Amino acid sequence: SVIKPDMKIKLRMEGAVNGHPFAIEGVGLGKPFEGKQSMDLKVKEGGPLPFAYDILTTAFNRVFAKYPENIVDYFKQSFPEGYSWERSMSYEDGGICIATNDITLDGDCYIYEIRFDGVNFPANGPVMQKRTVKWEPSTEKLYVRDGVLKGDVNMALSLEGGGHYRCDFKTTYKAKKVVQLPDYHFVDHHIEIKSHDKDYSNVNLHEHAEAHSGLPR
Amino acid sequence: VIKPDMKIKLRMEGAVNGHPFAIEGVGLGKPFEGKQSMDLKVKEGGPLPFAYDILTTAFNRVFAKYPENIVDYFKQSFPEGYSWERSMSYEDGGICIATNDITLDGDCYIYEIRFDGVNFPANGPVMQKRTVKWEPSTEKLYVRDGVLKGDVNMALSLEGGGHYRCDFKTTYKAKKVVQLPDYHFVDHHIEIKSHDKDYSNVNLHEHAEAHSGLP
Amino acid sequence: VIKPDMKIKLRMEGAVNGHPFAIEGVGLGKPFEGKQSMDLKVKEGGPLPFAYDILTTAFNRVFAKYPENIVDYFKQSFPEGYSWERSMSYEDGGICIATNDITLDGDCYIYEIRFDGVNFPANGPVMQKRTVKWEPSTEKLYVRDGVLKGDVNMALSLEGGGHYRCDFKTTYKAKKVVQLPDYHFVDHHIEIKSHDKDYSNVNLHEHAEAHSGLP
Amino acid sequence: SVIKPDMKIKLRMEGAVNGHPFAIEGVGLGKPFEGKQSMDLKVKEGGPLPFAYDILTTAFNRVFAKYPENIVDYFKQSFPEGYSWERSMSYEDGGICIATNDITLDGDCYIYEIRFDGVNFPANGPVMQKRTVKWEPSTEKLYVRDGVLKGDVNMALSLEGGGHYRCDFKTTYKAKKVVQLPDYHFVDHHIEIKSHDKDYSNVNLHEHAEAHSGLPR
Repeated sequence: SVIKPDMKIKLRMEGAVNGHPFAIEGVGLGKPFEGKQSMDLKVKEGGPLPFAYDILTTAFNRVFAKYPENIVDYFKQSFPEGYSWERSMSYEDGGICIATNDITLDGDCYIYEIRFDGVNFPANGPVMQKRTVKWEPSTEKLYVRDGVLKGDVNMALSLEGGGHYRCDFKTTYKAKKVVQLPDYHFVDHHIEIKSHDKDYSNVNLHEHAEAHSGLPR
Repeated sequence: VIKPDMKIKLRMEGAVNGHPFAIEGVGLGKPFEGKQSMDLKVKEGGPLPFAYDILTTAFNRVFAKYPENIVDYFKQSFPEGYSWERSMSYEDGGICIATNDITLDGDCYIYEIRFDGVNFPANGPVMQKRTVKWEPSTEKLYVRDGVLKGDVNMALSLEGGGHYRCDFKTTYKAKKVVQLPDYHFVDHHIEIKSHDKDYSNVNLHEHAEAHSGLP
Repeated sequence: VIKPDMKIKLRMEGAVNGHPFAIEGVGLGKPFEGKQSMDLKVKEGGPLPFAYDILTTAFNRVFAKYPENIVDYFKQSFPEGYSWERSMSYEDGGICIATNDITLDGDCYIYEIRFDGVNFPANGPVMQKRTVKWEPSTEKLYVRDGVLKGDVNMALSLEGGGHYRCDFKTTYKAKKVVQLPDYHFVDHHIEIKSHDKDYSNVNLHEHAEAHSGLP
Repeated sequence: SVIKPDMKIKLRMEGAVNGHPFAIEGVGLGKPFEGKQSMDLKVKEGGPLPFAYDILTTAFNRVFAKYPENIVDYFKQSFPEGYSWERSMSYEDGGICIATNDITLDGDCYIYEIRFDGVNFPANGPVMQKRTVKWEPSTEKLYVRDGVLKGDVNMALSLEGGGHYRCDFKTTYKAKKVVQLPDYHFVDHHIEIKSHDKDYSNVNLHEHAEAHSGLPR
């Protein structure tokens, strides 16, 4: 439809962590039906970021997930109008981020307007001390609630010198028009920073995602 | 630098469920009486589509009556000032976080506030504007990592009865080294004294007093 | 059926991290003064391998001084009595839940208590016995679904400084229809007044008073 | 080793929900390497259960999960000594259960001693009103913490007449001897009540579970 095998992405994120503001812009491309995407991100304000870049990366579109034909695709159906999402990310040490993304479509380019805010990260914690390595792969659980789509996922950051730092995501996705609602399902994800410069002013980010129905029977 | 009568000026920028807004306010308070009041005007995003009550505690613990026997982290922090960060986790999964950077210009406190909220259910009391007021509360304050924490069980009274619970966790950070208090309490009571129909204009009042709980 | 001096008898059975134990206790209290005390003996599973403090608030809100202007859900509930259920969620992921079924025999309250806790980290303050005492607290009470709820931000003082936070959520259920109170508070202060080396024997005291917060 | 392709199971659970005590016994069999098991459960005390049987079912052994050779199997290694687990199950309406299981091995029979306790379930909620249909399939996230094994999972109960009732599990698994510790990994699960009589005094329960490493790259 309005969706093509190769799509472009443009974004601006504005935000703050522990009261310190920053802004990031990004350009990328993705393959909606392969569930793969990548982009280049540049910090424009507030650099160099004094916190772990990893907390931001999942804020940078479930349109980029490979949906089998037997699972309703809330996201691909929502276009050209698009959809928005809201997310809380609650870290096990009391750090908490919340983010929004309003996703629109211009030609073959998705446009993100993102807001990201985080508070209560301990000064000596892995986020403020930049001790994170990457997010582990994950499996998001998606279900309908109040006529919109919810997605929850147990996330974990691998830490420098071993161990994990846990975060629970609760996302609400809201199509901008009426679409068919899916049954309970899953999306496996794996997000990776493929490259970055020393202070993360420049980051090349990649994600691979595939929908499924879990173990049979 | 702390006078019995002080002025207040603030600007809040924020968003609730992705919907941006901005509010400015002017007020006065009596730091030693633990009382303050202000007038707030919505400047952008009005008429606000969510319960104004969720915003009100974001609109300064310097306005709390501290007894002599309890260290006052807040009054000590001036003229440099202090900042706070707050999570406000509601029982239905709605969640707000806010920050306030507080500085002092003459006899006027200046607030720069950011407020963000997500995951409020469309049929919940916040988006449906079914709140009446916050109940009075007692905040529990304790030192952690060289800064001051304050946690409080909050409750909104609901139209036609019952309550809607919210857990506050605040971190307060003096901009200079100050003496740190022992575990203590602050009783609060915040009230919208008047407002126009869609809350474009709101007169807000708070009264707060520190104590050490049961002997 | 409520006398100025009342007796108490209890048995608690429980487990912490899969390790079972049992404790019995005898005491006396003054319902109208909001004071009580008791002596507790570990009968099984001793010496307890976890901080005794996590148990103590499980060991009756009838022992709270209620002003005339606040409905007393608890004193009304007798002679039939009431039960409570409680979750106690600690900041490091440790979590306890407890129940108490309270009946009255003559001038003696009888408690049947179940206490269970899991997920306490081996190097955390509970398994390492690094707690000193609970701080005083203010519980917030409100009606929900025709029964009484009580939530409280609790904190344990830690050996060598700092605090370890726990969130209590309690549901109280009268065994007969009683008049329901308006939103209110109960201040608390619980203290182990004495104990032997491994807490096989503990003398415990609590003082509690209801109020309506800042006017 | 001490583990065979076909193993037996015996259990006793004692517990309480909202202060009301009950007890359940069970006999079953499982295939550790196929990640499949089934059992028959009988309520012995406190019947007929006045709450949704579904809240109990996951308390009724990760030995019954198919582990690939490239993922360390904490559970199979822990025998013959065995291991224990502790679990909190936090429901979105404030209901909360916690359970323990001490698992030992006698011959070719696992023996469970289970404790289950739940409180704060609303009188008009799906648990006390018995409005649950089944658990959805799930993906548990497993990671090492403090030299033992953690497993967290986003769970959901399908509800009578549509929608879902969410529960977050946090489990700690503790081998009774030193074993090799795994890297971060996943276990897909699907638990099902295959049959039951009217008041659930008798229940035939089945689970299928398989370990994996999530999306590649």
